[PDB]
Amino acid sequence: GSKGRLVIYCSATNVMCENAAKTFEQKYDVKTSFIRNGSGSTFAKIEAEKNNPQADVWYGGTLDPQSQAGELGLLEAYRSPNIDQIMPKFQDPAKVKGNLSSAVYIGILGFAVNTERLKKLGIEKIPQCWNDLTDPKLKGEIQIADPQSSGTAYTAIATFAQLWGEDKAFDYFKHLHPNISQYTKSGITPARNAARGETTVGIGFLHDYALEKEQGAPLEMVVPCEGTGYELGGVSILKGARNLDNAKLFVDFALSKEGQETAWKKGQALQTLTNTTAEQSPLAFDLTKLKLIDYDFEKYGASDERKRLINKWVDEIKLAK
Ligand SMILES: O=P(O)(O)OC[C@H]1O[C@@H](O)[C@H](O)[C@@H](O)[C@@H]1O
Ligand SMILES: [Cl-]
Ligand SMILES: [Cl-]
Repeated sequence: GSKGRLVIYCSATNVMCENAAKTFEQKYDVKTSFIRNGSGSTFAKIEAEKNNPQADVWYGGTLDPQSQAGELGLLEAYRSPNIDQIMPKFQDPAKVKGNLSSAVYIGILGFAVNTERLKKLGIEKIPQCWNDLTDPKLKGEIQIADPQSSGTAYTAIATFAQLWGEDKAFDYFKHLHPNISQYTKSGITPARNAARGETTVGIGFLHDYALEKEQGAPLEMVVPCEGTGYELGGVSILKGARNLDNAKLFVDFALSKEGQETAWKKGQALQTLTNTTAEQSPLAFDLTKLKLIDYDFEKYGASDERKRLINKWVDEIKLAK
C-alpha cells in the first residue's frame, strides 16, 4: 500500500523530526526520510544543490534562512488550506509573499541559568537582562551558537540589531565575546551544556531550556528585561522537489492541528504552536504575556541582512579579534 516517497531536510531537533516523519508516514503511507542539520547549514546545502535538488521539503529551524531561500528562488510556492487556521499575523511572514515558506511554531529567544552552577561559582544574583550577560564575573561561563550554521544565533543577532540598532548590537557582541566559552554548531547545544552543568548560561530558544528543566535540570529561564525576539519555525517546499504532491501533503500536515500537537505530545518539542485550533503544551510560552519586539522577518530574512550581518559577525566578533 506504499504511496510514493518524501525526503525532508529537517532543522528541528532529531526527536521532533523523527516523530513528524514517522507520524506522517504512518498516516499517509508515504516512505518518508529526513536528514537533520542546522538552519544556516541547511540553507547552504540547498543553495549548493539548486541545479539538482536532493530533498522535497525543509521542515523546522528558523524562518530567516527559509525566507532568504525564497528570495533566491530556491523554493516552490504553496499555500496550504491549513493556512486559514494559522495565527493571522504569521500566515505569510517571509520576505517573498505567496507562502514559499509557512510558520509552524514560535520559539522565544532568551537565556537560562544553571542555578547550581551559578551558586557553585559564587554569584549571588541571576542575570535578568541581556545587559547582565556582559558582566566580567561570567568570563568563560556562557555559550551561544555560531550563526554560520545556526538559525538561533542569527535570530539573536537580528534581535539585538532590532533592539539597539546595528552598531550597538555589535558593541554588545564584542562585550559578550570574552564571556563565551564555546560557539556551538547547533542552536540547542548551549541548553544541553547548561543542563549538564558544563556552562552557566545558555542563550537560545527557551522551549529547549523548558524541556531540560522538565527533565530535572536546575535551570532558571529568563525572558530578558529589555525585550526579546523569537523564531518562527518554517516549512518550505524546494524548487524542483521530485515528490511535489507529497511535499504539499507534508506542508498541510505540518500546519495541521494533529501535526503541530504531535510535536509536544510525542516529539519532545515544546514550541508554541501557530495553528489556532491546536492544543498548546502546558509548558509552551504565551506570547501575549511577553515583552516581544515585532520581529521583522521580511527585513531580516533577506540576503542583505543575513549575509551582511553574519559576515560582519565572523569578521569582528571572532576573527579580529
Ligand atoms: O539553531 P539551529 O541549529 O539552526 O536550530 C534551530 C532549532 O533549534 C532547536 O533546538 C529548536 O527546538 C528549534 O525550535 C529551532 O528551530
Ligand atoms: Cl537533536
Ligand atoms: Cl509526490
